[PDB]
Amino acid sequence: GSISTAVIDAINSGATLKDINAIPDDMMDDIYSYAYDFYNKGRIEEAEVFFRFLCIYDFYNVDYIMGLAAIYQIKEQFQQAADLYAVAFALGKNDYTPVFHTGQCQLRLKAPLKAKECFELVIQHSNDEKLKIKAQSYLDAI
Amino acid sequence: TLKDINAIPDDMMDDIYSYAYDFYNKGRIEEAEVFFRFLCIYDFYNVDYIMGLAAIYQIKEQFQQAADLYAVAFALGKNDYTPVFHTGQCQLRLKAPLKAKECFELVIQHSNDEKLKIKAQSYLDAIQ
Ligand SMILES: C[C@H]1CC[C@H](NC(=O)Cn2ccnc2)CC1
Ligand SMILES: [Cl-]
Ligand SMILES: [Mg+2]
Repeated sequence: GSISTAVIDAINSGATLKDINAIPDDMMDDIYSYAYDFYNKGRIEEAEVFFRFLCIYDFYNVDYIMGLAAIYQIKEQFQQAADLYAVAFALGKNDYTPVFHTGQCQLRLKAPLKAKECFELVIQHSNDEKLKIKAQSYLDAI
Repeated sequence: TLKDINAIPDDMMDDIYSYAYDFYNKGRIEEAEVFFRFLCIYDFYNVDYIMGLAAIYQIKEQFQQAADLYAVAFALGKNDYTPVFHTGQCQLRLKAPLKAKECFELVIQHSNDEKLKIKAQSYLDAIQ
């Protein structure tokens, strides 16, 4: 998957497509919009291909990662989703939305203490009051 | 992966990991790099193998390459802010002090590792 690609790229230390600016920013924006067009019309398999394409090109992009993580979560590929959410959080450290979704994934993966830690972090650190309510509703259940 | 099919026994993998750090500790960086690349080929998902390779890139002053791997290492760990701390160090060297500050702040806010938190704070004190 997208993480494997990122690690293989890092091990080999060869020139990537991003290194040579093979795809312009505006074209990447277009592909991203097309990815969401597919997603919004329920063409999830095509959206997944498009988000995988984007993440091969530019793995270290929070919005690309978030798109793909959303797909894996819908498909109940919870571990894969949780992993990408954690990448997304790391690169965009100020948004607790990926931490909240990691919590949901962890609960489904039968790791309630890990999920609790996620929801607690949202409550402690997020300024998103609506997200905090959602996190608390999960904490109440666990 | 090669780990998925248990291509090399667990005890041998432990030995190779120890040998990788033996090279690293003795400043045999080129050999440590080969060994950590080997380990990361065998198991791309292993947080400690990724952390070892990232440490090599950081020592070799390939700071962005190190930062990238640290981000992967954090993501797969979900339990360890050590890679976020080292990302902070990389960012300072990459002349991105606000990004570094965000890294060290995250360590202070989230980590339960008291020794790591002291190290992160000492960097925050220095950032202008
Ligand atoms: C994206 C998520 C970010 C938050 C992560 N949880 C924790 O930081 C909990 N923890 C464990 C040890 N010290 C703190 C889980 C992933
Ligand atoms: Cl900066
Ligand atoms: Mg608050």
